[PDB]
Amino acid sequence: KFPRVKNWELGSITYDTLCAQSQQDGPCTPRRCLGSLVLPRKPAEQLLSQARDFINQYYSSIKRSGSQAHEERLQEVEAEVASTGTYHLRESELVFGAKQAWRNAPRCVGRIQWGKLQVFDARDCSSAQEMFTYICNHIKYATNRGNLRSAITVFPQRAPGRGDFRIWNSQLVRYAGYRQQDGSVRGDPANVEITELCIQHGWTPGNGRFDVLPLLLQAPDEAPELFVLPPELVLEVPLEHPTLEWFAALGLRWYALPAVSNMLLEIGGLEFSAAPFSGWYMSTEIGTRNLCDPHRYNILEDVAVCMDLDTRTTSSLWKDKAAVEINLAVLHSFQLAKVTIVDHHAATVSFMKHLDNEQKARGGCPADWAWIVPPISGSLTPVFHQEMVNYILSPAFRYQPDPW
Amino acid sequence: GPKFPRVKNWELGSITYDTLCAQSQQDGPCTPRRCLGSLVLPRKLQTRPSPGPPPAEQLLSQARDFINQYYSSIKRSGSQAHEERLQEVEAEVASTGTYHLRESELVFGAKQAWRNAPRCVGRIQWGKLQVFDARDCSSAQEMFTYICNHIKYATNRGNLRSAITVFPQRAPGRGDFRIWNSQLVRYAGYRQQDGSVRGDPANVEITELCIQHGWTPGNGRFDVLPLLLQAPDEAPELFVLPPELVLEVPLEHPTLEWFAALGLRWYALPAVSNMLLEIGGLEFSAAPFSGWYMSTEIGTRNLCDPHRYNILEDVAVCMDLDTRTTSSLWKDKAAVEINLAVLHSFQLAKVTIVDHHAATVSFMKHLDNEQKARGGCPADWAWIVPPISGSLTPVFHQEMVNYILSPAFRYQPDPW
Ligand code: HEM
Ligand code: HEM
Ligand SMILES: N#Cc1ccc(CCNCc2ccc3ccc(N)nc3c2)cc1Cl
Ligand SMILES: N#Cc1ccc(CCNCc2ccc3ccc(N)nc3c2)cc1Cl
Ligand SMILES: C[C@H](O)[C@H](O)[C@H]1CNc2nc(N)[nH]c(=O)c2N1
Ligand SMILES: C[C@H](O)[C@H](O)[C@H]1CNc2nc(N)[nH]c(=O)c2N1
Ligand SMILES: [Cl-]
Ligand SMILES: [Cl-]
Ligand SMILES: [Zn+2]
Repeated sequence: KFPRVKNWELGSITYDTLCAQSQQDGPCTPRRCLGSLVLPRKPAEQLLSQARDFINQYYSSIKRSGSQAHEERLQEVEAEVASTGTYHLRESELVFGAKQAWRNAPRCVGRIQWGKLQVFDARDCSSAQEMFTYICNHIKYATNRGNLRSAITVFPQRAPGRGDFRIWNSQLVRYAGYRQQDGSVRGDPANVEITELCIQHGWTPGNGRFDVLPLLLQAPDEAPELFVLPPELVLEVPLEHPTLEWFAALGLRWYALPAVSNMLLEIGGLEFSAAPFSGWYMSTEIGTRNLCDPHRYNILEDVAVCMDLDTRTTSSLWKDKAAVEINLAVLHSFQLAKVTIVDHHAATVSFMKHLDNEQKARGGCPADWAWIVPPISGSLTPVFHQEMVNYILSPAFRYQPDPW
Repeated sequence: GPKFPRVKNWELGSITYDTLCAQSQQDGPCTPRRCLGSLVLPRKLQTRPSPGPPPAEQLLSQARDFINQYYSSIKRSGSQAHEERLQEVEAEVASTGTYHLRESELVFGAKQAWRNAPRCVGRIQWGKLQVFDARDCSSAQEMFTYICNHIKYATNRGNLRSAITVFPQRAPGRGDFRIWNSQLVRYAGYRQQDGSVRGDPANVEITELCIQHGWTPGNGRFDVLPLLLQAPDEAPELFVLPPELVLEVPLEHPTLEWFAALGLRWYALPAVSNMLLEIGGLEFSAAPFSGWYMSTEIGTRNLCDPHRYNILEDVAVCMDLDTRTTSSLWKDKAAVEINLAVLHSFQLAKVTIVDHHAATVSFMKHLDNEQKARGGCPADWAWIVPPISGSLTPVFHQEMVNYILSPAFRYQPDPW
């Protein structure tokens, strides 16, 4: 039947009725739960049914279901699909869809913000060069000298029997990973593949630890093109610690803008293979994951040794102590630099509020507990103690294969 | 490729397939439309105490399955002894509605239930379990003796030893053996005149029950509760554990000298007493078991949960942190020092304990052992990942597949 949803800190119970509006399958079955899997395993009226549902959402949202503006808009959509196998969205529909896709994203702890999203229509875009211009404009608007603003730029939708618009980079700002000869990696190991791809497309690589990568941009059925981001567009914060002077030394830095560019935005059955979006960072993404993950910069032992800790044994919690100072250095540095950032306590607190707003507005909120709970200090945050139901609502941000 | 769940580790980049989930005979809470893996007690993780016997062929099929598991585990699968055992069980169930386990079947079952528990990070140890057969027990008084014996053996003056005591199974038209308490050692929770709680809020209800059944209550933060033990069709009787049987560890910190003055302590033995042990369709409603603690259970959940002892702010204030802003990370700092104290104090007291790093590292090893042995390992990620320092442990980066195998430790309704 319905999921009874309990908060174990408060004893409060909700019932999620919004999940009944889900008509796309997640990975689980009654025989086995696969909720911890990062990625999924892998006519014209499926399209039509998806489109009417989106249009119905849209008019429900703006005061006017059943109105004949609703009825003829519906009628435009089948005429177009019946004739061409596809259709097109109006700008206001795209703006609404983009916001619903973020609202529906189970893994985002930042959805309290979901109605505040600058949407750039970049669907009149016929070249990699024009993509670059749009992206440069996205970054200038979003970065806003450190007062970050959420934004999405939407490039032309996929079309049958034509290649996709793609941004090859997973983010607009990424540090190069240089595979070294002897096993190791200089820079960000998460970016070895895209660094190599950049070099094979004629980029002159640096040899630093934090070299900003160029963008590879691809118009349909053309080779990707390389574009170096102008340094003045890419805001970076040098990392220092509020009390440990030696930390600043470490030569650590991170960029301001989390701008994800490899997800597919799906609205009413239409698919936008290139729709980069950005918000601002939660400090644990940088301080815990990007800098402390063993397969990332992996700096835990470095900091721990500078902190003069007992590396020899795990029960001294040297890892735990080191990680706390690194997260504090990230909070400190961003706040010093006047670059928007939110700590995981503030962030999960606002997500609890979002859940409550959502329960009231929709009768639920799809949420992926393993992603909502931060990577340090889990049970110290209120979301740890909150049961959640995970499901797929459309419009949706989806994963899609790397274009190479 | 393979039509089994593909399982990836994102630290190492390595891939496995779970074929063990194919032997799952029981549905979990999830459907293709909605994942409920974050619910603690979804009703598909709960049972119901039916006073009448199981429909004999539902019982028979579970029984046959377990007997096959047993003969497979001693590599006599298909043998004449195997086929004779099945026939014997079919006979027993036919004339009495139930059947009985041989001793070594009971031992195999108890270890398998542990081995199959998706929420236990301690499972590297699953082959080392002392099984106390107490299916002869016939009074609440005798349950007490069996429990004291268990506690003495398991505690072992701080050098802790995993053990389980198994009291008689559910029987057709006869009341259950039940332990009312949730653990053998629990601190009291006294609801206050002003609405707060002195002691452990987790235990308000069992405390009130002990009082109702005649216990004279104390009023400390760490009063050990009496046991409420229930023999078939008898009211629960009250038993007080002799204080010297209950090993406790006072908490101090290795460098923050004031920490000892908080007067915090915890008991050495985690002994869970309210779970149902299910083996081949047989139901052991009283089967308490114990291992030893992972330090985050004490340092993080029991002492720092807002609805538990909730000492975070207290410790943070002693540490002189900025508690009126989140971005100071005062909660994080306090939490580390409280875990350090738990680890340090147990270590000083020579009482077995394992930190969350060491625990999760051993669980990765357990996963690889089980990959080879059985083609998978049912694992509940949300419970396996520790409540602090999540991505700092190897298990965070390990995808897991969750499902119900039997023999199993299951939840059951409170006896009242
Ligand atoms: C405004 C501040 C925001 C914050 C603090 C925030 C926070 C987060 C965090 C911490 C994650 C987990 C990501 C990871 O661990 O890899 C996440 C995921 C996600 N976020 Fe947000 N976010 C923000 C804005 C946005 C915006 C503007 C969008 C889209 C318009 C968005 C869409 C998503 C999606 C689709 C995911 C899933 C990530 C994935 O599957 O890779 N977020 N968010
Ligand atoms: C040997 C040392 C052991 C360690 C370090 C250990 C560790 C843990 C931890 C940390 C949990 C999570 C509990 C929670 O967060 O509430 C757990 C759960 C569990 N353990 Fe183990 N454990 C050990 C031994 C055992 C033994 C001996 C048994 C039974 C024979 C067992 C059966 C279970 C079961 C069934 C759960 C699920 C908890 C639940 O569903 O409520 N464990 N263990
Ligand atoms: N394959 C794969 C894969 C798939 C997903 C991921 C997670 C990447 N998510 C990054 C992300 C996405 C959206 C965000 C929105 C806001 C924000 N502050 N950070 C985000 C960070 C990582 C990998 Cl390696
Ligand atoms: N309702 C409910 C509910 C359901 C489950 C739980 C979890 C209790 N888990 C306790 C436990 C069980 C076995 C253990 C084995 C070893 C160990 N160190 N700790 C354990 C701790 C708590 C509640 Cl309140
Ligand atoms: C295996 C596991 O599901 C995987 O590492 C997930 C867990 N939770 C996460 N949570 C966030 N926010 N980001 C992540 O990348 C992950 N990774
Ligand atoms: C709501 C959520 O399921 C609940 O807080 C869970 C999360 N993970 C857990 N993990 C462990 N080991 N123990 C727990 O009690 C819980 N509680
Ligand atoms: Cl926020
Ligand atoms: Cl262990
Ligand atoms: Zn699931």
